Amino acid sequence: KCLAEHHEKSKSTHSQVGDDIPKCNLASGYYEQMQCNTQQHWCVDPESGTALGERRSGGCTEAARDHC
Repeated sequence: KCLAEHHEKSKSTHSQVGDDIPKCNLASGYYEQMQCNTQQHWCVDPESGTALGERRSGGCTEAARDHC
């Protein structure tokens, strides 16, 4: 779903931005894996969809990888 819409929009026309969308790791294809944003950046679990780490640090991948 998230990939189908995100991809369909990214391909269709010149608009392929990813910020206010349901971040879903291609690993499983669910939006309950990771949740990165332009201003925020947090992670979740497929079990239910709850947070695992904190939400406050420089950059996204930086804190996401360093400690979610």
